[PDB]
Amino acid sequence: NLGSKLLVGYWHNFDNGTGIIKLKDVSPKWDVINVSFGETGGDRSTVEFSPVYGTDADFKSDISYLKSKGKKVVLSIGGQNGVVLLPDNAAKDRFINSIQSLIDKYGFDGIDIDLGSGIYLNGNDTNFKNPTTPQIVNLISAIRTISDHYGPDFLLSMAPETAYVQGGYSAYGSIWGAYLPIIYGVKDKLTYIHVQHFNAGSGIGMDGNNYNQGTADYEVAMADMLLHGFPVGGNANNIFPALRSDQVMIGLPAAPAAAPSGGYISPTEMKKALNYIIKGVPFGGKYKLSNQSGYPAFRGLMSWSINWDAKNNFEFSNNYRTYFDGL
Ligand SMILES: CC(=O)N[C@@H]1[C@@H](O)[C@H](O[C@@H]2O[C@H](CO)[C@@H](O[C@@H]3O[C@H](CO)[C@@H](O[C@@H]4O[C@H](CO)[C@@H](O)[C@H](O)[C@H]4NC(C)=O)[C@H](O)[C@H]3NC(C)=O)[C@H](O)[C@H]2NC(C)=O)[C@@H](CO)O[C@H]1O
Repeated sequence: NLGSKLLVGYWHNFDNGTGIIKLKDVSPKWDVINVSFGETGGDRSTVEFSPVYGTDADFKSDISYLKSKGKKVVLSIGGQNGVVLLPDNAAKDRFINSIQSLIDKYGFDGIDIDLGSGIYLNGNDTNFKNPTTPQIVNLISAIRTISDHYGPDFLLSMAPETAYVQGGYSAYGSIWGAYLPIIYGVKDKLTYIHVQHFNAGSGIGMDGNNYNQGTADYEVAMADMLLHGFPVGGNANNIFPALRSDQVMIGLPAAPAAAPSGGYISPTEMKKALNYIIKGVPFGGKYKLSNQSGYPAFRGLMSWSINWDAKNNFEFSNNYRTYFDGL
């Protein structure tokens, strides 16, 4: 079903100046389309979604079309202007029910967790294998419940910011490391994770060195932490285990403007990072990969976004599709 080298692209269910792309006009180079976004109202727990164009039937039909072409269409929950709060079981149930309703209604292939607020590790929540914070416990539970409610081809992805994942190397509390229990809690159902390697400033690798976003070294350092695992919160006895290589992707801006706070990397530089991550071929960078000979099963690239890509001469899709096809 799903290929071993993927391009996952976010699709704007809204017009932010880059315009609307009808689903059938989405470049075939994208293997997975993350429809953005499912959003909540007053109760911050019931997720709603209405297509930006066409009737509900029309939209479902376009999705069915994409699916017939081998593409996956995923519902992304978030993001910048999305918020899900599950303080208790009642909220969790509204969340589960609303999501399942949407999946059925439109025929989504799965869900993408793209929540960048309302997620914190409470005081005393110190063990990523056994979280205690309601938001986190309930999210894990809801995700597992939803996943179990659908067949083997259900797709589960997530796009946390680096502080929530790799940031766990520095601290475990508040937002720092906060997605680690989520990842660990659903690892057996996780298709892949694509951390947002952008609007991130700098990041500390497993070598204790600081790297700047938008550089080949940074891309390798951040991905390697998921490919290899790493000690959490300065505790050598608290190691976050490696994910399967096929569960690891990297999230990138399709264009400089797609990440106004920085993060964009030129395909030329990114290919150096990819060749190092995948084939173990160095490029003279400062960061030394955990595995000398690479992680060939590395899953691919995610991008914000399909709409930005189309506005930027299809630079992202053309460059990386050709790269991965060439493997
Ligand atoms: C806790 C936390 O959120 N961390 C800080 C961020 O808040 C802060 O700014 C936010 O950065 C994130 C990316 O890390 C960003 O969300 C992602 O980035 C793109 C833009 O680069 C977002 O695209 C926007 O989506 C909304 C709809 O949700 C559109 O209305 C808007 O037009 C889009 N903008 C553009 C340029 O296209 C995406 O939502 C999301 N990317 C993905 C893959 O989902 C937030 O937008 C940022 N929020 C703010 C405050 O602007 C970050 C940098 O300041 O620093 C973190 O520490």
